[PDB]
Amino acid sequence: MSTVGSAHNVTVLGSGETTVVLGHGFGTDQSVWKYLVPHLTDDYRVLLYDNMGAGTTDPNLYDFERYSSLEGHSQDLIAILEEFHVTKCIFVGHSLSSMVGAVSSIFRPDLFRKIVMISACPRVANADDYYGGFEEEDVNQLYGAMEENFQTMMTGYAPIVVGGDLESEAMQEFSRTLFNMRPDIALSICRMISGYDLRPYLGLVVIPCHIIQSSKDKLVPVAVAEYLHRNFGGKSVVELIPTEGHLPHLSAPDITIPVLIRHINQDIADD
Ligand SMILES: [Cl-]
Ligand SMILES: [Mg+2]
Repeated sequence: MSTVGSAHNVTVLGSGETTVVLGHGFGTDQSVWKYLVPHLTDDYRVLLYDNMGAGTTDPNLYDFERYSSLEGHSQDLIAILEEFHVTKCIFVGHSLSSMVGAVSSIFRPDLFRKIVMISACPRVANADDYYGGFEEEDVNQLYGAMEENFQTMMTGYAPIVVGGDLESEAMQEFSRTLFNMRPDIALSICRMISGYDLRPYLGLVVIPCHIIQSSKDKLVPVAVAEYLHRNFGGKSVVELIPTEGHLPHLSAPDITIPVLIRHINQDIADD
């Protein structure tokens, strides 16, 4: 029945007095969490949702101006949480959604208890005393090339995301979900992503943040995780996954899922 629920393909699993909210990153959808879910449903109510613009969502619902800013997705998340009666959730966000949840937690502290983030990135391009892994003008040229030849850029983007070797599970699956997006919509999201800068707002994120990422993510260098750990306003903790790629929860579940389970269940002590 819910308009908001069907628009983001919301799925509710398990049961419990605490709700775990699962968000996904660019190029994929809530199916990226298939390895984590069966380990949560016994102890938690689990809510999954798709970002607006994902290949699984209605392209007519993608407001290009409203989603030109990160705050537009934040409004969506808050609406989803309200619609399904979610308070003080454990938000587990992958990449983009993690920053969406971070911003949302500032607007609505009541909806969030803490955040577990995977491959989080407050800013893509490098700046002074901030290392994002990419020079700003290089990012701009890569975006421009993505406009001219979308197919070939997206074709090369998939191995970069999945990382390391090789033709694998995550490779074919991420490539599948990546090409289910409408080209102009995917271009819009990348423009927004490469455009935002959460660095001045990091001190305002005051709820506990669990910072998780792979030791070899081409999109997110280790320095980014260490930057978040230092600039977050409240409690924070960092754990690196000894693997390659941007989607460790899909590419290497055997070593990633146990880490996610721990940080979901464990609370950072005071000080
Ligand atoms: Cl992303
Ligand atoms: Mg739907």
